[PDB]
Amino acid sequence: HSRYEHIPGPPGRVLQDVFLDWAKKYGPVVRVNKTSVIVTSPESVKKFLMSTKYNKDSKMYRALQTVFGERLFGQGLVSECNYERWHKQRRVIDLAFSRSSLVSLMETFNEKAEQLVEILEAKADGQTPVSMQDMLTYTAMDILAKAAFGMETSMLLGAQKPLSQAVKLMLEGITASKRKQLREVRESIRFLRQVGRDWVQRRREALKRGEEVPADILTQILKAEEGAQDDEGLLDNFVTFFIAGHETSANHLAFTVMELSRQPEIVARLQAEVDEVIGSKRYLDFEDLGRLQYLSQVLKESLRLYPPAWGTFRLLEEETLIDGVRVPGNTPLLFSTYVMGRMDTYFEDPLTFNPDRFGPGAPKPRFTYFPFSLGHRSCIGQQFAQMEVKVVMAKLLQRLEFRLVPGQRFGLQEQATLKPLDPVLCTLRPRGW
Ligand code: HEM
Ligand SMILES: O=C(Nc1cc(-c2cnco2)cc(C(F)(F)F)c1)c1cccc(Cl)c1
Repeated sequence: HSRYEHIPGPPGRVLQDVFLDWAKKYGPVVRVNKTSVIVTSPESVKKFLMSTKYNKDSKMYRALQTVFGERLFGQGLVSECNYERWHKQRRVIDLAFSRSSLVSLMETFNEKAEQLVEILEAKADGQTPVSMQDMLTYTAMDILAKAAFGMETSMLLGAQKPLSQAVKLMLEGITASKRKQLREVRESIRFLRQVGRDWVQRRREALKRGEEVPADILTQILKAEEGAQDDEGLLDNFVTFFIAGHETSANHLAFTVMELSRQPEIVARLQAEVDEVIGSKRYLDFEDLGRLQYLSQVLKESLRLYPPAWGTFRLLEEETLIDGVRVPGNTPLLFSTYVMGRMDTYFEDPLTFNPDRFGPGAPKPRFTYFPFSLGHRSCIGQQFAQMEVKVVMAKLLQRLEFRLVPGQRFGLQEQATLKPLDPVLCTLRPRGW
């Protein structure tokens, strides 16, 4: 008998959907086959995520650390599982995500969002198909590169297609872990790290010549590595931020645009809100963001049904009773905001898209909703992400109407993160048509 055999479990669709079916059938503690245990009670979410006693399970993060023998995220901020090592770097990099730091990024967010809208407006003939997944990804990449690194990827101009291909193949590599695929994945990872080395060299050379370098994420990434023996830790975090800083944001934007294409009444309300708050202004100030209350709620509801980062793992070190189930020591505990978001025990009519769930008067979900995770290992980029997505969405809503091309699906794919299966192909018209 397996050490886990006694635990309840089985004897456009994703693995997370199978997990949801099993959680509904088998209850709050379910074995899935490494063997992990999916824990879906809010009591468990609170117990394990809100304590520094419980740390990430390194075995479950190996696929981010190294892919086919090529160091990827290595021991960067996401994939480092040793508390003390993580804590040291977290505290330093946190400085780049202060309120004042993020306020300064509004210029970048505005400029890239405006560039996107202008590109889209020229195609708004109600006929030309536009992949909103692609366009939102390019926007997210361009935002990240500029905001975090002071680098112009110019993906919105159709530049850096090799870099684009490298990201794609790398993401495929994470999932995979024959002949040509290994070659393409390995070279793509080395490419991304090389991008890092090139840019860090440029930064250091600029600093030496006494040129102006605005403090950014890269500043703190460098700071975290002060007096390191090599640059491998630095490049770990370069790649971590390069990828994490755009991928989930892009996914979230794509899901939101996809969902809203079948929510005309919600779209009408969103259009009205932007009209009242910002009017025809070309630029959103920081104070405008807080005023976009209904948009905030829509984006929260989007993350409930469509969290790009579906959850997290913690290592259970000692045998523990969890919701009446004996769980052996040395076991990965799997938490899923995707699963809990779709369980009727936690959310009434879970498949209904209802922004009012996040309304001012509504009881806030208690440990049943965590698209940015919870506790010490929550997303460092949460406020960064929320700001940039609000800027992008507000400008789209100001200027454009979108219709999803018939045949386009609302299904998901799972490729390290969750994202729309289809390209979110739309036709566009200017608002007032
Ligand atoms: C809507 C967009 C985003 C979502 C849904 C999201 C979600 C998450 C989640 C669920 C985690 C926990 C991951 C885990 O436990 O394995 C996480 C961690 C992280 N995210 Fe994000 N994220 C987003 C945007 C960003 C952005 C914009 C950045 C950087 C600019 C970023 C960088 C990170 C980093 C570095 C971590 C690791 C934090 C730590 O452990 O100290 N994310 N994010
Ligand atoms: O792949 C995992 N996490 C992941 C997170 C992010 C992220 C977080 N914040 C912003 O982007 C981005 C990525 C990607 F590289 F695909 F873009 C992957 C992973 C690996 C092992 C276990 C678990 Cl639970 C999750």
